[PDB]
Amino acid sequence: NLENKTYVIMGIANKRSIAFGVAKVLDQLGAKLVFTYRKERSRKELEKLLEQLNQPEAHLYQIDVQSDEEVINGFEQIGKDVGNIDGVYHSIAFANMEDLRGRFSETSREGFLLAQDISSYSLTIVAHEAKKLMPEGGSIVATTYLGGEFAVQNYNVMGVAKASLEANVKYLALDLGPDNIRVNAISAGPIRTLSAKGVGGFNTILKEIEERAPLKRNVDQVEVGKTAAYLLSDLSSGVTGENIHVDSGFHAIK
Amino acid sequence: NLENKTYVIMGIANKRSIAFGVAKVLDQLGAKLVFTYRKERSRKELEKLLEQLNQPEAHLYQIDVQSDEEVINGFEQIGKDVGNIDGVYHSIAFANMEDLRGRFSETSREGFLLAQDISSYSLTIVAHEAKKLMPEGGSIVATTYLGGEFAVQNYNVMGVAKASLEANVKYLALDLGPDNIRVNAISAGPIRTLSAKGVGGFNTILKEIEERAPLKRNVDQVEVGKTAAYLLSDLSSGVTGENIHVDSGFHAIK
Amino acid sequence: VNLENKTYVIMGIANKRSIAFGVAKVLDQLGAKLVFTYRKERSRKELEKLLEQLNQPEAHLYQIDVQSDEEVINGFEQIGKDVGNIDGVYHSIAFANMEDLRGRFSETSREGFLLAQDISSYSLTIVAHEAKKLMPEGGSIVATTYLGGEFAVQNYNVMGVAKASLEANVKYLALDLGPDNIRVNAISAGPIRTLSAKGVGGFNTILKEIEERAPLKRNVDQVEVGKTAAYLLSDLSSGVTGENIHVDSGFHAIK
Amino acid sequence: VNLENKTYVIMGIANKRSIAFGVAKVLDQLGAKLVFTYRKERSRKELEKLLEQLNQPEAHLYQIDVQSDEEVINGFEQIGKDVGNIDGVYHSIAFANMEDLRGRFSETSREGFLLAQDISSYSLTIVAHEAKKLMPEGGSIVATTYLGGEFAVQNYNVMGVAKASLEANVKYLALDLGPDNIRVNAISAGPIRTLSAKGVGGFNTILKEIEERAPLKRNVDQVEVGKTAAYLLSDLSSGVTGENIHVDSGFHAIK
Ligand SMILES: NC(=O)c1ccc[n+]([C@@H]2O[C@H](COP(=O)([O-])OP(=O)(O)OC[C@H]3O[C@@H](n4cnc5c(N)ncnc54)[C@H](OP(=O)(O)O)[C@@H]3O)[C@@H](O)[C@H]2O)c1
Ligand SMILES: NC(=O)c1ccc[n+]([C@@H]2O[C@H](COP(=O)([O-])OP(=O)(O)OC[C@H]3O[C@@H](n4cnc5c(N)ncnc54)[C@H](OP(=O)(O)O)[C@@H]3O)[C@@H](O)[C@H]2O)c1
Ligand SMILES: NC(=O)c1ccc[n+]([C@@H]2O[C@H](COP(=O)([O-])OP(=O)(O)OC[C@H]3O[C@@H](n4cnc5c(N)ncnc54)[C@H](OP(=O)(O)O)[C@@H]3O)[C@@H](O)[C@H]2O)c1
Ligand SMILES: NC(=O)c1ccc[n+]([C@@H]2O[C@H](COP(=O)([O-])OP(=O)(O)OC[C@H]3O[C@@H](n4cnc5c(N)ncnc54)[C@H](OP(=O)(O)O)[C@@H]3O)[C@@H](O)[C@H]2O)c1
Ligand SMILES: CCCc1ccc(Oc2ccccc2)c(O)c1
Ligand SMILES: CCCc1ccc(Oc2ccccc2)c(O)c1
Ligand SMILES: CCCc1ccc(Oc2ccccc2)c(O)c1
Ligand SMILES: CCCc1ccc(Oc2ccccc2)c(O)c1
Ligand SMILES: N[C@@H](CCC(=O)O)C(=O)O
Ligand SMILES: N[C@@H](CCC(=O)O)C(=O)O
Ligand SMILES: N[C@@H](CCC(=O)O)C(=O)O
Repeated sequence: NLENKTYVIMGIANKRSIAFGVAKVLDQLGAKLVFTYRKERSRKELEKLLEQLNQPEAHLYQIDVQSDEEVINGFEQIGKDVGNIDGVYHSIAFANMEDLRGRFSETSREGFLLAQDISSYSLTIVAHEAKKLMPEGGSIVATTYLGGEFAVQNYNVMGVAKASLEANVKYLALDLGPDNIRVNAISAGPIRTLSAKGVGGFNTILKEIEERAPLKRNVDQVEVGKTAAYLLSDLSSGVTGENIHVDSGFHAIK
Repeated sequence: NLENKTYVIMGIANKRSIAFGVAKVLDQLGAKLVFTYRKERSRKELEKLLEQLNQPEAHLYQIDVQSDEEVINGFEQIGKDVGNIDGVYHSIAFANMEDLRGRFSETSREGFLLAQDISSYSLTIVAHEAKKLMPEGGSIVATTYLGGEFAVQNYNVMGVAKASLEANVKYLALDLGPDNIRVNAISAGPIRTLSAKGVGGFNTILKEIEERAPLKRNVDQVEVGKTAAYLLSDLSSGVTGENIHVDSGFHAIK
Repeated sequence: VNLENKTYVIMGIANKRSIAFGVAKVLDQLGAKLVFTYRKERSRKELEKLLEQLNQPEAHLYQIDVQSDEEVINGFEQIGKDVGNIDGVYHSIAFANMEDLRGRFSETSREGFLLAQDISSYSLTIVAHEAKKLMPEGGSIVATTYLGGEFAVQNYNVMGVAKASLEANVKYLALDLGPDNIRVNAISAGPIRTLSAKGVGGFNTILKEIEERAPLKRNVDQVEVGKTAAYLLSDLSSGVTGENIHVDSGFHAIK
Repeated sequence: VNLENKTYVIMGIANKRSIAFGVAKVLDQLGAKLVFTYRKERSRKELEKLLEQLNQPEAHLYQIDVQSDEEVINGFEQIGKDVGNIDGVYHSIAFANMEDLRGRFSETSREGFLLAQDISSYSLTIVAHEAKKLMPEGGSIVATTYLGGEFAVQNYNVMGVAKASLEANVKYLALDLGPDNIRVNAISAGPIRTLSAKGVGGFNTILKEIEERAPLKRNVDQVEVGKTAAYLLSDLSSGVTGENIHVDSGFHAIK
């Protein structure tokens, strides 16, 4: 039960967004929710998706995580508007189609560094700024994918960016640990989202989960959200630097 | 919230048992609990310990996991007295005192095989039998330790038994996934229990966690119980074959 | 990599297709003295005939059933008296009943489960205790594992747990024997057509999946395992211990 | 092994203490032709003096700052023009500011963080792409990593996240290049006193912990890394790819 908890959720773009799954779960358990977005188009969808939630107040903030000024000023606004928070759900990644849909060995330097900037660095800076709003401690969760642990066809530059993110989670847990701030990841199975449309062969992946994973079915955004809720609450006290695979057991087999 | 849920908890010996930490957390959450024990002293103990719980009635069953018949018959009786269950928490392990200090290379065939029997195989047989009481699906959770993953000083034969258990967990996940039975492990931090006294240089471990793990403190039984609640509930619906470390982040550092 | 003046004990040759015969060809080709242990008389007979492919000037053959403390204890004792001190051991032994290597892992029997732990993991612990006695200046022990010890692989069932056990055995043996300068390591071989492979349900489609999916897009062979064994048993791998090296065309690295 | 008639590229020798020089001593001792790349004018000076310890009939030296695409592309193209096709590349290159390295990891600047990814990870990707044109019939690429890419190690900070990146880079490069028969691997070295070690806070206390705790109860050296590189770079390790071999006295295996 999360009444009188406030969580910031970053990276809802639409109703299929994994972080909207997180939102519905957290809202149902009584949280106050603050949302951040990048595109105009995404603020519009958030305003519409808010009608399905129980939030009596719309707390929306533009934060493009490529800009230090925007993350710093964003979290500062959030602190002035709603006070201290209890956690952040990070659901942000990006890479070019142009590098994604090409050999990994042909990835461009700007492509590679772009994906690292948005998909991994962004957590470090978010954590630094959110830490300011968690003087009593709290919890930070980022969304990763199995392709950060193993080479997966076509995930390419994004696999390297998730490996980097997963380590970022471990170094931040060590660092922020003494401040009672836990940092973890959920390694989500494949889910039809907007971003999923730029992974070559996504449908083939989806079906192979169905055929092969222990549970013989894919997961959805709400199941990510239910585990998010575990990690962001005191239930997962004593759990930090961890990666939870929410993926039908797929990670455990070969 | 676990009202209208029934769980079998194996391996309470005394107030300090990790499984009592589980009992307290589930009991708080409104579950019906069934207990299994090995020796009669754990029974009296247990009868006195359920005075703390809000369990309206004592459901206790002697099961030695070394006996197929005791596992088979015991779960059969559980079904008869209580009907279908929702999950099993496994908190059971044994090695001989001498095999837990000095030199692993000197471990006896009998001691090695004994620790495998009780600490790993017992989970295979329990799963098979408990599955009968879970036609709609359910959740099995076993307790492991970081030594199944890295060679830890002194843990010796138990670390090879844990490594066995952790793969047991993965093979049961794959097998019982199509029946909607999830199987996971909690890798608990060091905790002062009755079995913990059998381990050479326990105290030193305890202190090194406080010094070196991200949270700079030890975990307790209730922290394991809280994550047990997650694994045993629908909150963890898409998670199977997983191992969650409830250990202050210690697994994540070196 | 020259191993003249070196002596190795190779445990678990049953025929020409055995992984250990790959090792033997490689170590022999490199000048090592080789000493062979076997279980069934038929394996010995197969050793006697396969030795005439090697440039070993004599046959050192010892019957060791790793289920028996006496036979391991006495076989190594005897090996030491015949050839002297050794440089290392290559362990290539495992066993499970067929009745437990298909269908449902949740149906494994206790005796089937403990049998596979005994032969396939414990044997390494007692072999290393006895072999230490012949390596007063240090040495190298290498065991043979498979991916299925790390991940649940269809049909490998009771063996995957035995291998998970083995891989942890290697780690604990590494820790405990390091101060004595004995390295302990594991080679994780990809699927190879052997006599024990015949017991693993689905083996053909596992061979074929490696071919289609593994980075090198081909299967590996016993000599490849041998070349990595040569590295692991020799001073080329000083500093390396408690390690698991995958000789599997890269399959472990992909999902 | 034996590496006569083979040609390797070694990137990242600054002085006699560099890991890459250990690699070079071993490969040179084994008969390989060696070609050397460097960034600072000082590193070329050191290389010219270190070449005297080696049996290289010719100095083949090339300035390549891996921050510049044109330098990597041009350098490797000149290498192909001077020495022909090559058999592999040893990559021993990393960098992070002291200023990000010695603050809380959560205080890492964006600039610092991306610099470290560029130099320490991305560089492998473009090296491999350029190196591949000189490997029409296959070859081997080895990069250098540290346990701190697998676990959070105190003070290693921004370099751990860049090693985690480098290690994924290896697997992805492994899968992509497998079918060209180029293998890609990492050596996870234990702590060795070198010029770069001086930027990692707490370094001596880390050395000491290895001594007191690593199974072999001792630290390793540059030459041990190079013996494992010779293995990875030779046909000894055919079948082996996307692998991370720890040359660290067994410390990765313990808690
Ligand atoms: N779908 C899957 O199968 C899968 C599996 C495992 C992990 N994940 C991870 O889950 C997370 C969420 O992705 P998703 O699948 O839910 O796709 P999504 O709905 O497309 O969400 C991705 C989000 O990233 C935000 N974003 C990208 N660049 C940003 C920037 N520079 N500044 C601020 N926000 C930025 C986008 O915002 P704008 O649209 O406003 O630009 C968008 O809301 C990602 O980290 C993804 O890698 C996805
Ligand atoms: N304490 C820790 O730091 C720690 C950390 C990580 C993991 N663990 C794991 O947590 C689990 C519980 O141990 P604990 O620390 O809570 O100590 P504990 O209270 O002493 O519990 C061990 C339990 O195992 C039971 N048991 C042993 N052999 C049995 C058999 N043949 N049949 C039925 N039950 C048997 C014992 O029952 P009887 O006394 O009735 O024989 C006892 O109740 C174990 O699996 C252990 O490996 C402990
Ligand atoms: N082929 C593969 O794809 C594969 C892959 C990875 C790992 N491995 C591993 O490689 C090793 C060798 O197996 P393999 O594939 O080479 O097939 P193999 O030729 O059948 O070798 C198996 C050996 O184990 C021996 N053995 C069984 N129980 C024994 C006992 N109690 N005492 C002494 N020896 C015993 C057998 O001896 P007897 O015939 O005399 O009984 C036989 O020589 C095993 O550890 C296996 O698990 C195999
Ligand atoms: N020493 C250890 O304890 C340790 C442990 C594990 C892994 N490693 C790794 O081993 C590798 C070698 O480092 P080391 O310890 O040998 O220290 P080192 O002697 O200082 O070597 C580092 C090398 O990196 C090169 N380099 C840095 N930036 C470059 C760039 N932008 N373009 C081209 N070259 C560049 C340096 O060249 P210039 O001097 O010309 O600038 C130098 O030759 C690194 O990848 C390091 O992460 C070291
Ligand atoms: C099979 C891939 C599963 C997956 C789907 C969508 C994912 O989201 C992305 C992908 C690329 C760029 C930005 C976000 C993802 O990370 C992982
Ligand atoms: C320091 C090891 C932490 C730990 C404490 C108690 C543990 O429980 C045991 C130990 C030995 C035999 C049977 C059960 C354990 O597995 C692990
Ligand atoms: C795909 C399976 C690869 C493999 C083949 C043979 C193997 O050897 C066995 C198998 C079962 C029992 C005893 C020894 C193996 O371990 C692994
Ligand atoms: C304990 C640290 C071991 C180690 C020492 C030196 C290392 O090389 C570096 C470190 C930081 C920046 C640039 C190169 C290293 O990667 C790892
Ligand atoms: N392959 C993608 C879409 C088209 C493509 O890139 O091949 C998919 O099926 O998900
Ligand atoms: N094709 C496999 C599956 C049959 C089985 O073993 O049950 C085999 O013949 O080994
Ligand atoms: N002691 C450090 C330098 C100073 C620090 O620890 O911050 C070293 O070994 O490089």
